[PDB]
Amino acid sequence: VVANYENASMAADYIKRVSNVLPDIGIICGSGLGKLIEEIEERKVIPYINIPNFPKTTVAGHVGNLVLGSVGGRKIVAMQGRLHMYEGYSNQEIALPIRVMKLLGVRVLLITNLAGGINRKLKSGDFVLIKGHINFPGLGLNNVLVGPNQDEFGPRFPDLSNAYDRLLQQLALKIAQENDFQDLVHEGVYAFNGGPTYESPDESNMLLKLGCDVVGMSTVPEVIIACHCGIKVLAVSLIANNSILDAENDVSINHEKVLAVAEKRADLLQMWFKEIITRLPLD
Amino acid sequence: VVANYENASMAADYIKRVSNVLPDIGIICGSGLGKLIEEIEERKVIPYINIPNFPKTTVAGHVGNLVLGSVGGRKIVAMQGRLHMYEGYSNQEIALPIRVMKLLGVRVLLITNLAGGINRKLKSGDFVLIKGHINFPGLGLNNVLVGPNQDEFGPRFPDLSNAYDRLLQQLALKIAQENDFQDLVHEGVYAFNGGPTYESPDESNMLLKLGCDVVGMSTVPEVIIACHCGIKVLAVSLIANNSILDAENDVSINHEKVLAVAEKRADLLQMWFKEIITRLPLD
Amino acid sequence: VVANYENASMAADYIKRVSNVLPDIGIICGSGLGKLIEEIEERKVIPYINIPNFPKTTVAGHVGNLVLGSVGGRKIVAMQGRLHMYEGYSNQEIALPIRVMKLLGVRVLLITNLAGGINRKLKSGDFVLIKGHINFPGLGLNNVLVGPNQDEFGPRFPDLSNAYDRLLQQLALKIAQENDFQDLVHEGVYAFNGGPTYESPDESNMLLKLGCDVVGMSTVPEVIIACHCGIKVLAVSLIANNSILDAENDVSINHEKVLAVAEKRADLLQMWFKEIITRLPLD
Ligand SMILES: Nc1ccn([C@@H]2O[C@H](CO)[C@@H](O)[C@H]2O)c(=O)n1
Ligand SMILES: Nc1ccn([C@@H]2O[C@H](CO)[C@@H](O)[C@H]2O)c(=O)n1
Ligand SMILES: Nc1ccn([C@@H]2O[C@H](CO)[C@@H](O)[C@H]2O)c(=O)n1
Repeated sequence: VVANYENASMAADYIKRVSNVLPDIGIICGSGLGKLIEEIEERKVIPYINIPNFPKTTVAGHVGNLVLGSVGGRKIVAMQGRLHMYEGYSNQEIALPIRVMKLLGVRVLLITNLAGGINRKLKSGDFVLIKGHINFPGLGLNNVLVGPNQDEFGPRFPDLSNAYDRLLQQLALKIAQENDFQDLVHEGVYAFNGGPTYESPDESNMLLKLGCDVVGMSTVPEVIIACHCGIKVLAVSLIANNSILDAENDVSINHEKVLAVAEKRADLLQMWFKEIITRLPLD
Repeated sequence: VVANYENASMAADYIKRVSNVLPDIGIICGSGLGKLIEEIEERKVIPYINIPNFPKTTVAGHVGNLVLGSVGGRKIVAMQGRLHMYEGYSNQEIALPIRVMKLLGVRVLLITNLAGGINRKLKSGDFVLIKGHINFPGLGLNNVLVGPNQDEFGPRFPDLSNAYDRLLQQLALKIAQENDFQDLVHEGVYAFNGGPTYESPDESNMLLKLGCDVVGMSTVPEVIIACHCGIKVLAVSLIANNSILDAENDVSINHEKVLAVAEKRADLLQMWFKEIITRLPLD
Repeated sequence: VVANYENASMAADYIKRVSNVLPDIGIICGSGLGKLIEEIEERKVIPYINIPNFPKTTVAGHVGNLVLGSVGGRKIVAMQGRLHMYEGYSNQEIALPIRVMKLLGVRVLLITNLAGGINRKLKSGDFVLIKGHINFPGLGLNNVLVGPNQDEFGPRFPDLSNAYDRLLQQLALKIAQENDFQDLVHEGVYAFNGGPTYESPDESNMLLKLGCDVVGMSTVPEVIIACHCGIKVLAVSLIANNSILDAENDVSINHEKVLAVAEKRADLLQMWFKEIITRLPLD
């Protein structure tokens, strides 16, 4: 199913008729970082499988819902259960939910992920406000926009110079200073590793020489689709580990360790993004 | 449709029977740089859609013709309307037109493109004679030759050490010196960004550290197919902007600016390539 | 055909019923390096085309057998005729033979390949014990594990920190010292170039700046599938040429030169791996 104007309108048509919510903000949350979706007030849970033209996720299994309601006085829509391209989802399957957000009226998309640290300043449990990226799939002919362009959403050749909104980064840092956890907050450049294998020790060393601060398996596809159709983005990485240190010490990585870091910071991040949503200037 | 010996012979069979032209030179021209195709003498325009086994381009739309005739006393064939891989065309769809050029008797292929400047010496409106490339899709398993090899056209493992003919670069520079615009002409290494998003500021910074002078979304696939079947290549980039400077100054890129640079240099480039065609030693 | 638990069990079911061999070691040999497969004692040759669910190789042609028998008192299984991803084989087609090895009881996989030298210390005819890799397809969303995970074989997110067994590298070096050819043996990092074009001169120069010692078109996919399902790996590159030197001197590469180097070292490598198999501690 192509992520075109007609198909995306058919999904939005069904969603408007079931929720009666016109969302202003969209959110996509990382592994173990979805507690905020459970506190959405006056919420309506819509399974992906019930929405026309939404991608099939029964092979991968696990949760897949669209949740609408209120947070901090603002109306929001949330993807519960993330679509990652290492699962095999196509360019069209990634793009359609974001373009449906657009047709519903979303103007700001907030994103969290788990990622590995490259910069020597990054420790486990730190946060990184993303100010740019290095898109290795995009350079290698696997950009999420490869294919015919859907002119109703954006141009054929998008410029990504301002994909990460400066004002949103400044607002997120300001709130961290008000609650005195700014010592955990950095900024940096995110490298998109297709996955699903973690970055190898020598791949980590190469990324250090290329000026990457952080590496992960998600986020960049959603950022490009949002920037294509004029949605502003804030993206925050939670550092699971420092891969450069782990290479020097021959320390392994695994998803259980990653989830444990997510649990250590889940409540702080939920408090953080709730204040961001409340203070957001909508554009 | 596979770009094999039989299918390519069937397209050449139809073209010979309609044009009565045996071309020696092939040309592929960049965006806004196609004026020379309009001055082809005793010309025959053959729409792609009429040629057996030629790829379907109705989804992307816009022009798609094969034009044959004379330039500077030489017989040439031109692709009017370029096939870019960010549109979604497959390896077989890119390869077939070049191999048809081979079966018609083409021995030299001339190429122009628009590209972003990385080297600090490059300014908007400059030209770069390409002497090598960095093929990020090729490294990432998206090489244009991925698939079964068509032995009638070339070997399984091609060497690209001499894909860009030294003598052609020297001839192109010589003509620029005769008309006193050699101050616009550089040489450098071309990085293949799959597209269709422009190179991000941090991607541009990485390319600077890797010794890339220029980055663009085309050309490398055609160069490899030509080198595979023994066709000599000259490739010239027109610099739309300096992406390293634009990152320092937070200046955006867009296709309208790119086309405006193409218009500023279109007539000079047409004059330049017409003299190249006229003086070419055919091999 | 998906490389899942059921399909792989059906291939192993057929193989057990035809060979009556329970192999402990698997081997995959590079171009021109397959002489050891001819000395397998009490051997049973099983064509790929006769094994249920094995990938179709009639388009590429050439040999495709599974060979079982004894070497050095140990029971082994060998792939005769390698599956390379530049031929167009899918992720599932690469993975199934290795997972069938797993279900037959393989605990150690030994691999040889031909590759180009980047490190200035490497000369034609040298050997490189691989201690890590840089997986350019994997970074670019063409990782061999892209797709749904097959939970019966391994986890969704594998760690590759110890994909190349330290003890096996130490054993291979020890045997080279016992026979006084340790002056030919190095260790280094392997870069995976998707192929099938050889690394370009400027691509070679980039790899030097990134800390790659060796570049080739194979091996990394098999290493990842083996590490996924808990099989230990030793991988050795035979250096066909030094691509950095060849760029400085404008010297070409071709498959005939590569095969000639393979013939120069074939008997030494066969003797080397036969002793490795004999001395292997099985785990
Ligand atoms: N180094 C890492 C570590 C974690 N992750 C993210 O967390 C999950 C896998 O641990 C996956 O959801 C993955 O996106 C990552 O991408 N890269
Ligand atoms: N930085 C740039 C700038 C331009 N281009 C080429 O020009 C058109 C898009 O502007 C496209 O046709 C594209 O090939 C490019 O590839 N890279
Ligand atoms: N520079 C090189 C040289 C050789 N090879 C390997 O050898 C065969 C092609 O020569 C192919 O089988 C290929 O794997 C390579 O991968 N890279």
